[PDB]
Amino acid sequence: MAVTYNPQTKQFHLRAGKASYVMQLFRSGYLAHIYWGKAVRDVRGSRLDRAFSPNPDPSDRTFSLDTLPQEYPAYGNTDFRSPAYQVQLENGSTVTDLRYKTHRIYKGKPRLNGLPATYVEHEQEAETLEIVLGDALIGLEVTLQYTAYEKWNVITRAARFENKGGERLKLLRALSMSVDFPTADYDWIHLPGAWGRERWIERRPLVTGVQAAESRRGASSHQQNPFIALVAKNADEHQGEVYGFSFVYSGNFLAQVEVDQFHTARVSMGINPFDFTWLLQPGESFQTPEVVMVYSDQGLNGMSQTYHELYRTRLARGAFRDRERPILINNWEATYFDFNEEKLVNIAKTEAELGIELFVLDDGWFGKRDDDRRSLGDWIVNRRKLPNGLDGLAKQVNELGMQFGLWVEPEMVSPNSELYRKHPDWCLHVPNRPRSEGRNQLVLDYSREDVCDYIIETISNVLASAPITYVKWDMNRHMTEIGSSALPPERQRETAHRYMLGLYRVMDEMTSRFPHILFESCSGGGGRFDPGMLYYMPQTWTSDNTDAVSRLKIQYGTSLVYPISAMGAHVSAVPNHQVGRVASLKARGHVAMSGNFGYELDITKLTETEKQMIKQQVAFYKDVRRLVQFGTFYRLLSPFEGNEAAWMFVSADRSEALVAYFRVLAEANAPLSYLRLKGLDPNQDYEIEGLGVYGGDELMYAGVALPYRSGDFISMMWRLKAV
Amino acid sequence: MAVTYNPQTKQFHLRAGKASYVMQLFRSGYLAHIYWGKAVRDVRGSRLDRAFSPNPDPSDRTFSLDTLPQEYPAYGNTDFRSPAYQVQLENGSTVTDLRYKTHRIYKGKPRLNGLPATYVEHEQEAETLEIVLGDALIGLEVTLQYTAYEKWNVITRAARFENKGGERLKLLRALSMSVDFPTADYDWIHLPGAWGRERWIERRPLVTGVQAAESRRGASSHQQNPFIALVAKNADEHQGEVYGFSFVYSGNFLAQVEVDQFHTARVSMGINPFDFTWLLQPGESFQTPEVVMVYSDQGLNGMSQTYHELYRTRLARGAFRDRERPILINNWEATYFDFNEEKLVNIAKTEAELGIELFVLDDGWFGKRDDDRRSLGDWIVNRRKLPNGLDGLAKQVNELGMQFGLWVEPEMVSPNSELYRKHPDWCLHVPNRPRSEGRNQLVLDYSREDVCDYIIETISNVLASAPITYVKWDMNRHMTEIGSSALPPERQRETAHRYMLGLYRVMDEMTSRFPHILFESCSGGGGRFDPGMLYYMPQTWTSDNTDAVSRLKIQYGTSLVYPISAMGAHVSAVPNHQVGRVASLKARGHVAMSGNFGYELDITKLTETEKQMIKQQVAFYKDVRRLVQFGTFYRLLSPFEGNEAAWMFVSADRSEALVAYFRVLAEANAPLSYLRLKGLDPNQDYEIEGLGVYGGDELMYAGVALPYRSGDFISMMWRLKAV
Repeated sequence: MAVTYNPQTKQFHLRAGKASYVMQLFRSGYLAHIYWGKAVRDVRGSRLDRAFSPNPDPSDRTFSLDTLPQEYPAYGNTDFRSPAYQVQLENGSTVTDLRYKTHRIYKGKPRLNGLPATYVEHEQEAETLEIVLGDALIGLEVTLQYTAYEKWNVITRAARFENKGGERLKLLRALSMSVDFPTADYDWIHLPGAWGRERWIERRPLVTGVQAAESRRGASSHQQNPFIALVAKNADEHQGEVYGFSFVYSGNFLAQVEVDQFHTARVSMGINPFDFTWLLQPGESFQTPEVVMVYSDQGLNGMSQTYHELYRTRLARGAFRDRERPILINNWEATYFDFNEEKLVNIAKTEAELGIELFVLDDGWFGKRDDDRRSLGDWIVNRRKLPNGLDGLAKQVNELGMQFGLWVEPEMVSPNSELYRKHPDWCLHVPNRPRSEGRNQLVLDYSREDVCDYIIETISNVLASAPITYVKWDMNRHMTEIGSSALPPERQRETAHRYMLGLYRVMDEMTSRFPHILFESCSGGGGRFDPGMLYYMPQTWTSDNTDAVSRLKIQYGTSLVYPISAMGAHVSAVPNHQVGRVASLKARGHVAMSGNFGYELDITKLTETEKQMIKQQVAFYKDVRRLVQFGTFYRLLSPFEGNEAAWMFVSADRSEALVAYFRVLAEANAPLSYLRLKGLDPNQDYEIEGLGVYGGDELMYAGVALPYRSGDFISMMWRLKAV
Repeated sequence: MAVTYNPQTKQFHLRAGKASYVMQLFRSGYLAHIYWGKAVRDVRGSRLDRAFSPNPDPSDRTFSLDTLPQEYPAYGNTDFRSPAYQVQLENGSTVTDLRYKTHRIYKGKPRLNGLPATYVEHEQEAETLEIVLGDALIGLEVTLQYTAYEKWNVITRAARFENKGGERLKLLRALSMSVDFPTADYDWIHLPGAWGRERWIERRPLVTGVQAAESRRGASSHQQNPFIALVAKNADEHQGEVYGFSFVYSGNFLAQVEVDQFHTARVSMGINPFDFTWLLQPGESFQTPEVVMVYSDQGLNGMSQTYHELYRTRLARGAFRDRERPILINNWEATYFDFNEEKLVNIAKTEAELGIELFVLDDGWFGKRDDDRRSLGDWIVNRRKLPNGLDGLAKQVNELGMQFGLWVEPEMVSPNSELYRKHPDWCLHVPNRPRSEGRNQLVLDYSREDVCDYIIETISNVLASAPITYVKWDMNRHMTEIGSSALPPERQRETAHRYMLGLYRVMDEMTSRFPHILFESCSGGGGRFDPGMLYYMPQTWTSDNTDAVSRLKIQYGTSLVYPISAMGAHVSAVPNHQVGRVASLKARGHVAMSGNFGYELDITKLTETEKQMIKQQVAFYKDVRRLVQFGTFYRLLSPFEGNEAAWMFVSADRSEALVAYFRVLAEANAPLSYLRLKGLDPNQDYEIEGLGVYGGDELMYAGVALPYRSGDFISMMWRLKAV
């Protein structure tokens, strides 16, 4: 929180939790990066003169922008490294020369225009530094925005551009931050994946050159999550230096590390410059989304725990932010599309009898929507299928003791829909080109006000028509032929970002209009599982893959950044679907109860003993839900490192914990296995259900001797309680 | 084959296949190791003078035995490295000083007294060098025996000790060979395991110090197979230098690499010196078992293919050496012990109808043997259970079209047996100590002639009583309290080796007495799967673990040394037993049909569709059996390196092949996979059943695009035939 500027040293010192982030003004208004790491009281701000690194000041051959470590570097006036931003002028030049002009420090944390951002509830929680840079010749101002939190090791960064000149300025690249580390002796971690296998942890040594994760899909994507980290060579889950970079944005991104000839590592992150430009007319401004930067010297768990608390309590919003989330059941595979009102209610009684709390109605309740082909965009209740509308169904579900929820997919329109026939120009498209389809549908142009107003109107008409208290908001394709008939040629490349701004406006309006609704975002599973979406909808469908073994990796990687409260995990029926696997009902429960728990099956196909297990799972999860959704989460064993996965949840006072252990392909006649715990009070004794009493110190330093077992999938869960 | 001695250079050059092995006489009769690698026409035989490496000849300070690379080094007169042998004299000294005396070269390959050994069928196949060493002071002679094969890159080595003096000599250590490599820039491979998981491949860098695999179990063991290899850092299955060391012995062994201060690698192998001594009275001799040394520069497949051909055709013996082996079914789990004659015959008709060729009768046919507790040693047919004896049962099985086989366990005796009550001193034991049991049984003292004669008599009485044409010879525990009441104190530590010599004599007699019997050795699965046993029984039960996934590793590692003809692999019923796994009947067939194929289940529990699959598996294996059991085997993908396993068999003329592919835990929405083949004619075109026609070159250089699939266990097999 404690942000200072020392006029003698011209140094900015941002103290965030137990971390320091230090910058310093250098020569004629350059802004240098000095340090970011464990908190220091002070740090004083060599060899900037290097062969083939040229001199911006002919009178001063002591430095180059090619060697000075910076906060917001440009290319073209002596730095040859990857720039944080680039601007093209009317004369075609791309040379810009920002210098420090002034700064201000204030308590609290500002909102970002049109954008999600971490926030504070009290000014005392953080302090913000704004450093105003300017290129006087062209009238370009860039304000670097920094916030340091008191309680957490969190620095947040963004940049705001403003054209204070009399000419057009075209932003070709506008990243949210850039930081030059003094060495490149780190591994990097990022989170690549695909549909059905999101956010695998990938750790790699750095190369001398560039390495990056990005999305060009108009959505943050299944393929790369907008998160990267630099980690010390020897750092692991429990110890060591880790620097995380998390982009609070749900569209295209670039997350990059470039290592230069002097083995310094430039980390940068922001809206993907690929296929992007932004035109600033005189007087216009551009605000980047923010990047949330976390430091820990307590390994990956230390970093994750920071993100979890920050994101759960100061990014997610609304009535359910700090509330236990309902155990839900999705009633899709009960019917695919095949539905009408008579079934649904008895089904709801069966589900209610098992203790399930929320009944969700899936796709095909609307219009002529009856495969992945039709009526998207026409959001009126198909009053054949539900003649009594949503109201009659919902109210009965409520009188059964369950909440009622609904699926929507408002960003899509079917070529065969009334909306498309009335307004074909309302989809993203480019002149004279075929309109490529994903799952037989097109993308609505949310860069347009009329489109957004129409969606707000139409979805509100549905949501206010029944006592709905949960909505799953799905988006099931990525953008092609990106353009808008409502933008001029010179702004066409703003389409993807304006689309996201439009979606953000729409979601902000929808969640405000319906404060009693828990919204869960979805994009073919976890295709937009990012901090930007979390600001609008406090939980997310983690993956369409609900296979127990597959979920071990998906949940483990997702937890690197995202709080368990946001991480949807459901028990589904087997034969599994994406993969093909058979694991016990017990086992799938064990994996799913390690997330935000729910069900995704046909209850009409269950044996009494199965429903009986489900009744027990539900009762069990209710007992540990506060611990799972709000406790401190520790990863113990990594499925990316072998055949085991293990993790645990610990209460704030360390008096209670829940431990989960998994092993795949356990061999015959195998060595005994052990599990060392973390996060307990070493001087406290704990009762482990079914295993007796152990010292916290015994559990952490010697570990639990795991009951010997062998088989295709071992799954164990234990509750711990201080004696 | 071509073994020469050059009197000018005093160099021995052994040319084996496409390899050279070169030694040279040095100074006053020392024998130096010069080279072992790819064949050279000649190789000429520095810095032997080193600080703290002392001089055996005071008049010659140019060398030390601590630095000279040797063939059969001793400790005590200047070499401080691990010795190949050690002898204690009556005066308590352990210093011995062997020097070269003479040598002889002859065509062919000798038999080894009391021992198995690779052999030749014609003198032209190999040549043998015997180098006679002697310590005149004590009258110790050691003859180093070397054989070089013409056709294969194979050098075999053993040593023969003889006391030509007038005092007692006690051998404390008598390894079969030792070789000093000039560098230690290799990895080593060995084959550790356990019951139910034999012969996992373990590859490790060398340490400066000693690393070794050994057995102290009186049996070669499940825990370490008597095989180690040195491999070039970059060597793999298909290319690179590999040196294999395979011990033709079934008892205790040591296989060791010691790297010294000058980073030379001494590889040695032989009877484990631990708990071993051998007393040589004047005039007595001791022959070590042999070690079979293979070189390849074509990677691990090149080495394995050499061992496979050598061991299948010039180690294994008897009528079935070159014969396709019967598809058998073991009728244990049909009954555990619960049996009598009425069932067995109808069972045999069902099995015969499916095309199965050999009916095997398991444990509990004898005496009072009805759990793992009783009557071992009493080998008379329990004529309650089989009133018509083995003859009536066997003859009916034969008239049904199947051969008849039997299980025996002749090395064990039950405390509750008549043998034990008549001769309790006939077990291995030490005076006044408790007799530890393994599976409620004791080990018979095969170091004793009376014991061995009794076993030969008793087992022969059974085997000649019926038209038996297959015997499984099992041994289900390891030795404790090793001793013999028939040896004096000074020879007690010879018990383990004399036991093995006794077993060898017994097995040699039994297989000669019953030339129409295919004998398969077994020791709780592959607990004595070694070249020593192969010389007596041409196939082996690979592992008690018949789980398909588990067998991928077991079979892959076993194939590193042992021919597929010897590698028993059976389809069993699921729930699997050691592990707990469910894989398709198709899948288990695929893994088992990649070995010497058979069945191990209860046919009375099979569905018609299952028997129908079995009928098809049997027909399929009959079609590819010659290719599997006698074709050239290539490992393609390693289950020790990831989730895939793949291998193939190619006919001698390369016109036919069988390819098998496996993958465990195939993820949803996975990358496409490919398989590149080996061993085909690149200019030939091949039809792959179910995939069309491909060039041999296409198959090997571009590979097969595998049909995309996902699931817990993927299993595929294809027949290839030249168009």
